[PDB]
Amino acid sequence: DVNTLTRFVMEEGRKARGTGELTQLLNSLCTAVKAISSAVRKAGIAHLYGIAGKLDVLSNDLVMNMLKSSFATCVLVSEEDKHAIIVEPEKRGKYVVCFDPLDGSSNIDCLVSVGTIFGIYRKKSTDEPSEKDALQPGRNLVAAGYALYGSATMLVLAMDCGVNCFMLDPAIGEFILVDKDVKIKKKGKIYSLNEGYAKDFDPAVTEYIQRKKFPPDNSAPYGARYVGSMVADVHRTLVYGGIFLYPANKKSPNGKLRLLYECNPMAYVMEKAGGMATTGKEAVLDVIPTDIHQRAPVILGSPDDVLEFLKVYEKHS
Amino acid sequence: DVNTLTRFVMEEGRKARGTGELTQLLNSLCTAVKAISSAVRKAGIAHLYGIAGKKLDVLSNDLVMNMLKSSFATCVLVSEEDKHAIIVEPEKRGKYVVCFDPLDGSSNIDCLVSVGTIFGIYRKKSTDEPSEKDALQPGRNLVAAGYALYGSATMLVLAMDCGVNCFMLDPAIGEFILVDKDVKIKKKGKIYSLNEGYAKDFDPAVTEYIQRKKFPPDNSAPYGARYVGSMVADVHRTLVYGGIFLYPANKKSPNGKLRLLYECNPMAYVMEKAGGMATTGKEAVLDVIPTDIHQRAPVILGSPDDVLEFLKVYEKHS
Amino acid sequence: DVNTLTRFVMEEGRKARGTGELTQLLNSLCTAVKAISSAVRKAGIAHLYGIAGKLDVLSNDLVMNMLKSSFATCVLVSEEDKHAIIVEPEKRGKYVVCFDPLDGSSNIDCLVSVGTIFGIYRKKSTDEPSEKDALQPGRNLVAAGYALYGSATMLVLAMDCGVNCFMLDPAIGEFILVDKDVKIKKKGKIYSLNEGYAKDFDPAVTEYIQRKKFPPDNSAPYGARYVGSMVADVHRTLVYGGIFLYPANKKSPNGKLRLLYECNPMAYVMEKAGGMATTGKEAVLDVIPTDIHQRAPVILGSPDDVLEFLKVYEKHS
Amino acid sequence: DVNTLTRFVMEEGRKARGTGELTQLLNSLCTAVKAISSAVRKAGIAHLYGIAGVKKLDVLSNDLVMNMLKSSFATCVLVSEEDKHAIIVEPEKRGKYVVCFDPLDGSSNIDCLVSVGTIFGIYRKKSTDEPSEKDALQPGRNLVAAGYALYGSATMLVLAMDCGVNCFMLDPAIGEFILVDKDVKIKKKGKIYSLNEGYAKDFDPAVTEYIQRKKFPPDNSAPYGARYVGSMVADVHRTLVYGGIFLYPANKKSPNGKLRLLYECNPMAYVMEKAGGMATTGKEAVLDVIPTDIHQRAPVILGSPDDVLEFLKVYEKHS
Ligand SMILES: O=C(NCCCCCCNC(=O)NS(=O)(=O)c1cccc(Cl)c1)NS(=O)(=O)c1cccc(Cl)c1
Ligand SMILES: O=C(NCCCCCCNC(=O)NS(=O)(=O)c1cccc(Cl)c1)NS(=O)(=O)c1cccc(Cl)c1
Repeated sequence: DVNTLTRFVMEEGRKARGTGELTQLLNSLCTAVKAISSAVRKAGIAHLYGIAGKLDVLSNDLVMNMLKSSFATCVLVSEEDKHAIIVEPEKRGKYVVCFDPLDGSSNIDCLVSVGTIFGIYRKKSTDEPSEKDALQPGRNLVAAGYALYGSATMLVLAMDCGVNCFMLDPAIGEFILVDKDVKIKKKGKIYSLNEGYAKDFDPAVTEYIQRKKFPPDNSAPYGARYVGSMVADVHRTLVYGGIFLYPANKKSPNGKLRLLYECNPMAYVMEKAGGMATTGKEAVLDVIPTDIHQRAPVILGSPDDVLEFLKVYEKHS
Repeated sequence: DVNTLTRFVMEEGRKARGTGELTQLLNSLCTAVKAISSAVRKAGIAHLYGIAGKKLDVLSNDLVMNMLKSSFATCVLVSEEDKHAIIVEPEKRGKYVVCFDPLDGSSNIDCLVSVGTIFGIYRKKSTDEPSEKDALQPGRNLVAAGYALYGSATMLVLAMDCGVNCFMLDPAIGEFILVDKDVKIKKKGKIYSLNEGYAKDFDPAVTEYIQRKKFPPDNSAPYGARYVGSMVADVHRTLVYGGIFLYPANKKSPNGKLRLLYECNPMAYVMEKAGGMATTGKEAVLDVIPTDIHQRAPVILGSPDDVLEFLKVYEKHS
Repeated sequence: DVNTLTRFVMEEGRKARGTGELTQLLNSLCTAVKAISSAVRKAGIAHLYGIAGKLDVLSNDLVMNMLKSSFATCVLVSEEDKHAIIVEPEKRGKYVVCFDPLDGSSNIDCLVSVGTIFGIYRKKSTDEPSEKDALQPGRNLVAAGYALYGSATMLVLAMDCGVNCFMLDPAIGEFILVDKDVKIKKKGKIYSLNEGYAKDFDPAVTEYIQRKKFPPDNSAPYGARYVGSMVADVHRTLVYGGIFLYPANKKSPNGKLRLLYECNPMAYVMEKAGGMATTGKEAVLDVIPTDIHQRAPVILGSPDDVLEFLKVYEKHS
Repeated sequence: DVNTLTRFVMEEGRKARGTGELTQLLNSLCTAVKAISSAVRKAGIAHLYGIAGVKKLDVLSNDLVMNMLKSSFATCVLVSEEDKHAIIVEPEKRGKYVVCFDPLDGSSNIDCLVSVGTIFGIYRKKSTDEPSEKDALQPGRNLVAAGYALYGSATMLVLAMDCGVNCFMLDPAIGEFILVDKDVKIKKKGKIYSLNEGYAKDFDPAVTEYIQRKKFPPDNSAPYGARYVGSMVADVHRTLVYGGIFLYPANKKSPNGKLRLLYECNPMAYVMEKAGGMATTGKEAVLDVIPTDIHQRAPVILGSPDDVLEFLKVYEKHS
């Protein structure tokens, strides 16, 4: 049977005998993603260039507005907003959403792949909503994922039931379930990080990357890929296996990527897909944040690859 | 004034007082590229998954082949997808030779990586009956070349004698909009792009040059690295931001990995028209004389200062 | 606040504290309509004409398949199928759907507006489902409406809460609520019927048409519009007011339009918008059908206009 | 072999060995029409309704056609339904063609999603004088090309030139007009008649009698069916495909009809005649009226020749 995102979420909600509030949220997000995809593909650009006589801000506006108007959210954290957004009372629901509306867009001039990342939490306390309701560890995630605006548009949705991949059919604006309950390879053959900053690498990073290019044994060296857009790199890691690194070093002891709307949703997708995601010192999903915009180093991907990195990492402890 | 692909090519053609034959070819290519873009974005995929109860690389080849054949402007067609050159049937024969990779990078499209179309256009040089040899011309002879990038958006980069022009596809109306005119690459970039996974097979010149980017001898800032692994995306980034792109030979590919006829030459021609460079290490890509339509070439291309810096390291190693 | 079809139906379902089975039906139907619209607009026509080297059947297949896979239906009545389709037990739900997948398509060669018409009944008994479960009067409808594929694509959905009109935004494949709680004008200035059958008209129809061209009260004559596609004519009637007539003639002594999947849903929509729909002798919605494909004469539209027809009809006994 | 509007126009131009200036015109027009179609289909309407936190379609359509034609470098004088005066193209953009167009005919009723369309007529500038309104005051006989885009269940561009009438279907997936009907000809006789019968009390006596013959045929033939969309492009296009007759005739209250000669009547008459049909005012061929005002009206009766002939015979019967 053909299965859409709308039908999938609705069928999971009836299975779980829920009220439908999470389904209203995910439906709203899905609508926002189709609008971002349409703008990312430059629909209407002819009207900008005079046929009849910013993108990350629009994406933020689409996500913020679809989420607020879903009546399912109370606190919204965006990479684009300095403070947490508090949903007005008449629209308040029980969920906290952290999102990067258009991750990687700083390089969209080269039409590089871009994406939207989101993580959904349940509001934990009965207190008035505030920034603190978004300061939960990734362990508490209800749902997380990303939309990849790549050669095609794909939404990856991770929940307790696993990870599911929905392809956007632009002809009809429907997300078609094309990969059910996806699992990452136990071990990959690709590593992904920016080697241009090699001189600032932690010694453990230097050694682990050196083993990937010059394996001690007779196995094939890994291939290298680094798109520079986290959603693109993580998705390839999910599909092909391997390891993605943005680790800590002395000049950036906390990594560079952000915990709430980059690392945690990707770590959560990875763990639901049978992968791993660590900072080097602990699982990403176990970091308890103190700032909505705090940074986290992240090493994620195939479990065997991530375990091997941690082995090199403790060696240098 | 708004400018489209269809308007731009027609206006260059009237300037040159041509017959319109190259415009008919380029229109056909443009139409095929919009069909490929539409398919690459998975329009109609719901019907594939049973909403009512051909691999993409094969479809893309078919779109280019058929639009080019029926354009009446071509006589010989070389595609990455076909072992032998395609000879256009007599009644449809025109004067141009086209080498193209219909869906470059498609082997990894499962991860939705950017993919692209690359093309190079030659005038058939000899009066012999059309054959594979008509496509064995050095890149210096190119009439026009470029690529379509199916990335976050779909962009056609078209290079001719008049320079490099970038057209953005407006999906809402199926029109290519001129968005960057007479494009020029930076004299020097800050990004280097290659698969460092083959570091154990790198020739000493490549090894030293990469060492200079991460550990600059002059205590300037190291370059950033990017590598999509899809040639059109990496070359286009190099064009837009500057820098250097390397795909040198390795043990698995002693004559390089990339193809001369429908990957290296068109990108080399786009780069040289954009004030960039493209070398194999020993000579300009555009100066290689091909002997086999599918032959491979090592390629280093991008900002002139960076490529010259590589060549100086290359000369240091004899 | 922006509102979609999916958001609207879901929030009405939560208001009613229903199981969600009707929402899955409408979601399925909405997906079918976007697919028909894209096909009606000739998306992909280039591939038919050889770029790389029946429409009424497709529409039926899309509706049949989306309704079956919603798990909400048990009996399906279509203009394209002689007998009712009985949903197989594993996909069986509680709703009975009568639909015209592509009304007006016999003249689609001239690109006339076409549409999809649907009526939704709840199955009443615990007997095994059969054709007779579709033999209910229009009074029993739970929901009804139509999709109009005209200059743009619009879904008009009628339920107990009223009529709501959603415009399809093709850029994102979303139905946007653009007209809430629609009500038809008390009286219009347009009458709509095939005057080519004037030689076969009942005397009351003959007199009523004379009144539109030669008004007894010295008011301005009505204009005439007749697209020949029922969804196009009825929707104009809804938007501008007036009256639409398909009365009996010699080739169609019981009228031509079908009661179950043309007359009843339009009659239900009109009554929910404050209009009327009659056969001349009784309300359309009160006819008890004995055949899934049986015909009905139908006069519908603005109440004052239809009441004026009933006045002329009553004059002729 | 698949054929698009872009290939078809380029192939006819090379045959005719033209400079390509008309091809640039038609290409610009085609681009304007795809933008109109996209807007008419309500692409982006979600942004009007607040999805992220604005001219009528007839104003935008006029803006699209004007700008694409101006910037084609192929036009000098432009006549639009939306402008009282003709537009004189600035010198640096000036070409040799005069275009009369209705940017979105039928749009006053677009609230009900009725079919709408764009109609155009293209002339060569005749005189060596500085371009002015006078250059659009040519009879329909002088048309180089004419046609319409129908935004109906699908979008179709009907392009008529000396070589005949060709129908191109718009494929939205790729924004290409695909040639689907070559060198189309209308039926010799149809079975549909098309006019607003609500104004019957104002009908000319010939119109009353001819419509009476369609509903009550004297010779025991079948009565005609009636269709009236109220949007001219839809009614004419149905007339072209199915045959029959379309009437917007003169009456006592409107001695010149209601439709406009320059950008509505002439192009439909030109399409009809290239398709082997007819179009008359009752008194002469539409294409033979010599206009004196760019916005002047003309009565039009068009469609299958036999149906039009039967109309003219009844019209002549009434002196
Ligand atoms: O629609 C109806 N009711 C609203 C839907 C109720 C819940 C159904 C599904 N549950 C759910 O989604 N739960 S959850 O928490 O979001 C969740 C939980 C876990 C994972 C996920 Cl992914 C989501 N009723 S009705 O009869 O159809 C009706 C009645 C009148 C008018 C209409 Cl128009 C329709
Ligand atoms: O169309 C017409 N003629 C055909 C077009 C002539 C070519 C004009 C432009 N030349 C050109 O593009 N040359 S080139 O070699 O391809 C070249 C050269 C250099 C760079 C590039 Cl990019 C391309 N005539 S017409 O009056 O419009 C006409 C007449 C009858 C019916 C119609 Cl429908 C239209």
